[PDB]
Amino acid sequence: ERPTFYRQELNKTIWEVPERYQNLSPVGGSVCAAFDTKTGLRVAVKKLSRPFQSIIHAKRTYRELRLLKHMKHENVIGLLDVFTPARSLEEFNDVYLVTHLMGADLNNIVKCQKLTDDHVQFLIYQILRGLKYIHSADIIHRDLKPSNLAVNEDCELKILDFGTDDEMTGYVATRWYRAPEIMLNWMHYNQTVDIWSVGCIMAELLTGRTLFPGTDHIDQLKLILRLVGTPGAELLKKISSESARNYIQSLTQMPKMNFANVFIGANPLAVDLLEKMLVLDSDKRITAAQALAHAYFAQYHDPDDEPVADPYDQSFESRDLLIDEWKSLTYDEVISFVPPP
Ligand SMILES: Fc1ccc(Oc2ncc3c(NC4CCOCC4)n[nH]c3n2)c(F)c1
Repeated sequence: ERPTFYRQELNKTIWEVPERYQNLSPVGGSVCAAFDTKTGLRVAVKKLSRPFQSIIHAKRTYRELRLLKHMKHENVIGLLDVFTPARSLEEFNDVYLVTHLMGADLNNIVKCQKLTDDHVQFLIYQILRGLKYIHSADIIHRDLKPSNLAVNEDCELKILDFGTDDEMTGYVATRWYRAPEIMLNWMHYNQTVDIWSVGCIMAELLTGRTLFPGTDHIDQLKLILRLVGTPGAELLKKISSESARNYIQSLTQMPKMNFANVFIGANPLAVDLLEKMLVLDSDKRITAAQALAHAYFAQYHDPDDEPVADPYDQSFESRDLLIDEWKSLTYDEVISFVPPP
């Protein structure tokens, strides 16, 4: 049966939610912290803003719901609930998404300081465990950074936000964790972009400092190539962008630096893993599954406790539909939702 809904204005927006959700408080569509009286969980409730205003927006709403409904893993943000106050498809215009409330993000944890090697092991282990799962469903995060890695008091981690030009401009953390092939659109990229991001994050946990804090795209590329070396003939061929390939060749060649001299005092196993993650040629980067079996994670690794995902049908991604068609599909997904045990 349909629960009773009550109304409240919070972010100059009217939130209409089931009675079970109490003490709604803004934290950041708009997001509110709340207490789910049915489960006893502290939750985050996200109300999507104008979910069906255009074809692009309607498809994005469907995409986010499909992604969240699929993810069922300890280290990945999943759906506790999804609801609409609408009683029918014709009334349907708002979507609310509910997940676990996490206390902080990784930026709050690092706070300009070094973490202990054990803390780094545990945090990177969980990220990679979550990524193995996400990647196994043929999903790419594409935008991994400390701000979308949420953590509780016990350092337990979940991945958020998986799946404009102005905000990528300049001295900005929005670009610092991006693989060079996507920052400069070198080629058709794949899952390996996420491993680059993990490398950048891991380095920052170890040193307390941004690995590649570029002041712009070009400055960042220079910082990258100084560490990992300029591309060889092999990688150059794979840069399908003739323009990008042409620019790359104009740069003075540089050898790969010694990572042990860059990361002074770090666990030699951490240095080794960083060398395997921060490879310029994406074809040759370590995968999440391979990284989990690396000696650095010896105390956490368990091949029987690192699950993969059920098949994820994303044929909708190459489909062209009307607004009302994406809207109907979204409605079907809301109505059919089954809460976790
Ligand atoms: F179903 C969802 C999916 C993602 C959502 O977005 C979101 N945003 C944020 C959080 C959060 N905590 C953040 C962590 C970073 O600092 C601010 C609070 N815990 N859970 C969260 N979920 C959401 F609210 C509902």
